[PDB]
Amino acid sequence: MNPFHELEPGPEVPEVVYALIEIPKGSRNKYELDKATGLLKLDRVLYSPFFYPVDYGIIPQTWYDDGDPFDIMVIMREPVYPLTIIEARPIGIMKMEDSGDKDWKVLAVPVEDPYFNDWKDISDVPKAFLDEIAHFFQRYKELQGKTTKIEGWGNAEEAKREILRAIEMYKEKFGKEE
Amino acid sequence: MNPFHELEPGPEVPEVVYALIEIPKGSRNKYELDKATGLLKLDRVLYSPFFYPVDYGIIPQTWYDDGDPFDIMVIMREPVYPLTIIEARPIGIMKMEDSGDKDWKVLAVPVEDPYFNDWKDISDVPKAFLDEIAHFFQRYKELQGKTTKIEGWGNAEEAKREILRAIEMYKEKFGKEE
Amino acid sequence: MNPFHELEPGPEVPEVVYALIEIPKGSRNKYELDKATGLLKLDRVLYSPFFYPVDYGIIPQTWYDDGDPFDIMVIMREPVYPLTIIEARPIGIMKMEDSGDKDWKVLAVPVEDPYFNDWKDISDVPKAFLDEIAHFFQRYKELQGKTTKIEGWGNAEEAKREILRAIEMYKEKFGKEE
Amino acid sequence: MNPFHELEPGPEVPEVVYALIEIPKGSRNKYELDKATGLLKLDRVLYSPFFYPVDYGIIPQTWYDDGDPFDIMVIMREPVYPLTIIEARPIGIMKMEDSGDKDWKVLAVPVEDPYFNDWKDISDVPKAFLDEIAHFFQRYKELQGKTTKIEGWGNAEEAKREILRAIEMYKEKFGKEE
Amino acid sequence: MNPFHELEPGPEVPEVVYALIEIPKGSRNKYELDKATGLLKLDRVLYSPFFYPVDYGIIPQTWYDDGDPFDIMVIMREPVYPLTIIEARPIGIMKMEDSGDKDWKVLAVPVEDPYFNDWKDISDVPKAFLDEIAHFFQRYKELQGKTTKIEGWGNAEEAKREILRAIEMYKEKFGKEE
Amino acid sequence: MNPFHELEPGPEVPEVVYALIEIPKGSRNKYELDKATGLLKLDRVLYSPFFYPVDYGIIPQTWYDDGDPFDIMVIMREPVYPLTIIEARPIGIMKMEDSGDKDWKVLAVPVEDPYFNDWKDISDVPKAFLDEIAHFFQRYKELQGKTTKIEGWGNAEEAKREILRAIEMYKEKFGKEE
Ligand SMILES: [Cl-]
Ligand SMILES: [Cl-]
Ligand SMILES: [Cl-]
Ligand SMILES: [Cl-]
Ligand SMILES: [Cl-]
Ligand SMILES: [Cl-]
Ligand SMILES: [Mg+2]
Ligand SMILES: [Mg+2]
Ligand SMILES: [Mg+2]
Ligand SMILES: [Mg+2]
Ligand SMILES: [Mg+2]
Ligand SMILES: [Mg+2]
Ligand SMILES: [Mg+2]
Ligand SMILES: [Mg+2]
Ligand SMILES: [Mg+2]
Ligand SMILES: [Mg+2]
Ligand SMILES: [Mg+2]
Ligand SMILES: [Mg+2]
Ligand SMILES: [Mg+2]
Ligand SMILES: [Mg+2]
Ligand SMILES: [Mg+2]
Ligand SMILES: [Mg+2]
Ligand SMILES: [Mg+2]
Ligand SMILES: [Mg+2]
Ligand SMILES: [Mg+2]
Ligand SMILES: [Mg+2]
Ligand SMILES: [Mg+2]
Ligand SMILES: [Mg+2]
Ligand SMILES: [Mg+2]
Ligand SMILES: [Mg+2]
Repeated sequence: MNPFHELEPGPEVPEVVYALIEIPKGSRNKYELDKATGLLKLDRVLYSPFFYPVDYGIIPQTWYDDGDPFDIMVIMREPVYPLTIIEARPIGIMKMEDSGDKDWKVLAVPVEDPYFNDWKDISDVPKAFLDEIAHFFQRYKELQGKTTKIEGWGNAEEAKREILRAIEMYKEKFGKEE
Repeated sequence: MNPFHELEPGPEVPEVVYALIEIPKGSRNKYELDKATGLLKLDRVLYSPFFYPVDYGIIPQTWYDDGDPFDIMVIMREPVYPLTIIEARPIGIMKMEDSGDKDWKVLAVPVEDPYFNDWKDISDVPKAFLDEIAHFFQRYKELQGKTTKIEGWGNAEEAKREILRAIEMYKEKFGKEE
Repeated sequence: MNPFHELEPGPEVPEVVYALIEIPKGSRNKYELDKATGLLKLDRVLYSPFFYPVDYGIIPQTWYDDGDPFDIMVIMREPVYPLTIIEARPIGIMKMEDSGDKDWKVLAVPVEDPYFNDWKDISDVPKAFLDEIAHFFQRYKELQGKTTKIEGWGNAEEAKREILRAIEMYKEKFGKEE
Repeated sequence: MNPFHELEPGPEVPEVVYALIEIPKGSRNKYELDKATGLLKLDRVLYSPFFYPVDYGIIPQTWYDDGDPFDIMVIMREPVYPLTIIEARPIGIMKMEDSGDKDWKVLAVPVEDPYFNDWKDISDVPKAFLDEIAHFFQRYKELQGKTTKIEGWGNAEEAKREILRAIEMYKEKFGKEE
Repeated sequence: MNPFHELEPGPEVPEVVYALIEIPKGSRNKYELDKATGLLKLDRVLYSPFFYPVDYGIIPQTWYDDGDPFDIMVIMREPVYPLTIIEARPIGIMKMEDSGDKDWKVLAVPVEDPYFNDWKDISDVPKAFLDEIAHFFQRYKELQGKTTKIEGWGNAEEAKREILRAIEMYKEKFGKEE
Repeated sequence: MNPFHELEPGPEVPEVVYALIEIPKGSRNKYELDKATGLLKLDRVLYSPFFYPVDYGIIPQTWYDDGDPFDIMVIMREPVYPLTIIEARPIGIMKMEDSGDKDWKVLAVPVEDPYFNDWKDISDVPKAFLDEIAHFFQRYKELQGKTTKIEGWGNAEEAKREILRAIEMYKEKFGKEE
């Protein structure tokens, strides 16, 4: 079953969502789910020797301003394999514009890693880690000649509100589309 | 096609079965196949810095007392990726109770690694390796507060008999269920 | 969707094809797509301590003389995961006979790694790298007692012509078959 | 120069010490510095499929009740190679008895990873992480038949006091010894 | 023996030098040789999720404007371990200022990897690879608040001339110093 | 201290020797100890996509017909780092001629991995594993144009006798040499 159309957004939306991981932490290959088929696809190789600082993917049954599912970043100690489902607790949101599109990204922790039990909001994350994530998104497209802008971070409530918006964007798109 | 409902238990049951691997040797992440969809899911992160000592997964079209497919452990030199099918020869069985449920696990070797050609029964395995596997299952849930009990090991015949039982448990469950 | 029947051979055949990777560079496990189901399967473990020198897989909706999809070798800096789709530019072809069957293999580079932007034909590849690939295929089955013969390399035009042949072999097989 | 006799305990003892790492996080091999020569030696392979949860090593020019240098555990995101020096800030201490010997171990963070800038005492560490470390030391020798006892954790002051003791134990031993 | 004072700069200076690697390609940890002792030391963890794109280290018995040995970058397919000696052929030089100091870095290939046999000058390197290296050095200190400037690349002759300068800087420093 | 001149051949020669590992299992880089300095050096990159099937190194204070220390192969489950000392039990010997020189290699197991407790002679090793090792040494230099010949395997007694010969070759060489 298609993990973008056929998985729900989460088991307890918006406090607990499913993250479908595309890119394990540590990868330079920018994988994306193929919308037509369900398979993992190489979108491109990053043009700089940078690596994704988080397990990176989508919330199923969401849509967003960049014409793709809403993006989620899960902090995993051991990275997962692509196309793994993680039950994830949103704790904040990175406010990014990407090539002119709103392209904000939920920051979340795995519900079922007790290391993160006390991580509940954006203030629980080491400041240098938030900075490292923002800096990656600030610079990783510089050699492609594409502009990104990072505004800062929102808290868990702002993240949850954005998840609800993205869920409605999917309904609107694929009530008529798929 | 669903690798739990749509793969057969094996090509020459019970002497050769299919193992659908969920967890590569060396992982601390406890992946499981999602029964509803077919996708890999993070069930939890082990609560201790322990790693699966075997490639760990299921026999398709089986069921078992813990309310999930029957568990199989494949000794792979190079671990496989999750959701890989391995043709596996049962050589023994670990007798485990897990949280009060019978939860025995086949020990098997890959048919198509010649390293293991002479591994045919539980006496062919290094004793310290059997001990390491049992000890993992004895201790890996201690910080979750869940009880496990390891009784010892059975031989290849006992493993094969248990495979036949698990195959019938699936028929009984999913002749009415799925 | 089945990535062998349900993916097209490519977006701009034969100059740009899809490669569906089975084996990441660096693996000793010989994975293959299961034709019946779509899942990754362990075909065998190489009998020697050799590793695939390329990301290795198939072109979807192709067939070939060895009774399987046409083989493609993609030069990836960071290997991909099995069952990843790569948009690939053919640059040459390895002329191999395998156990008596024609079993030539496209050599390609990822379109979306700028490292390879100037790799367009077989003369762009380091000679020692072509030699390493040929030598692997020359020797990797010696302990299985199976014969392989490597004739040399063809250029990108010869590769493209062979892709068109393999695409027609699939139509012929699965217009009546699947 | 010998990194046990010829490195000082630290640049600002006891608030900043040198950790000479023997074992990278994730290893099952229990490496130790060879006291006679300075080289890394395999002391043993852990008897269970457990891995060191921390970068593990010694403080130079220390001695301790188990007849070896005082042990230190450094929390590194990317593990270091054996025999690497890390400038480390003690934040707490694990109170362990090992085979009847006092064998407490400093817990420290790297001074020069900004991720850890706000980690200054034992209360800054996720509780589940302290539990995972203690559990490892509680169980990792069970198959060797050797007893360990973990009493709990002390704070950074208690750790610093123990570092000063271990430094004096070295002076006493190797004022007459080496 | 100290691999900075006791190794020569090379076997056929300046056409073939020794590179003493500190940092394997793919590392985020910035290791440096400890000048006082000879041991590997963690200088810092990069503040961004970037990795060294090359095997990175020093030419022995050199000195440079940043108060440390002259830097060399070796293109290794399989990264080496820290403190490994590589016989390296200079092919070009990255013109970098680092925090106000001249801090140029030789780009070299291993003499004894035949993959690189035809890499002899800066024009032999893929343009995107030179860009990736420069971009790393342009951005990797942005979160430390330290300025770097990359001027571009020089050819193999310019690299060789700079090696000869750095060799004389060591003689001048350590004819009086060490 | 130099781990070739300053380590003894073993603690209980010839039944237990020291192996000083140069090459971890899985490496394509052929590292060797530098005789002049003690440091690890890249001797060459293998010309084929083959990997060392064993942890590979030397017995200290030995010499041999190829003008270097006597070679030893240690079967490690988790490979060690270069320049690690392993206490090793010889179980057999590979009879190799390399470029015209006798170049036999001890096969050994780690004393302190209980997995190998019952491995005491060449008959204890899986036949396919001996074949894989021999095949590697048969083929790995084919692209260098250098001849190797593998005669077969000797048992543990023959290995032990060869260790005693190699120890005397060192005395003869470095009673006058070093
Ligand atoms: Cl992205
Ligand atoms: Cl389990
Ligand atoms: Cl193949
Ligand atoms: Cl320990
Ligand atoms: Cl640098
Ligand atoms: Cl060799
Ligand atoms: Mg995108
Ligand atoms: Mg996205
Ligand atoms: Mg975007
Ligand atoms: Mg997006
Ligand atoms: Mg379960
Ligand atoms: Mg299970
Ligand atoms: Mg269970
Ligand atoms: Mg179970
Ligand atoms: Mg095949
Ligand atoms: Mg094929
Ligand atoms: Mg073939
Ligand atoms: Mg084929
Ligand atoms: Mg000890
Ligand atoms: Mg210790
Ligand atoms: Mg101890
Ligand atoms: Mg101790
Ligand atoms: Mg520096
Ligand atoms: Mg430097
Ligand atoms: Mg600098
Ligand atoms: Mg510098
Ligand atoms: Mg040699
Ligand atoms: Mg040797
Ligand atoms: Mg040799
Ligand atoms: Mg030799």
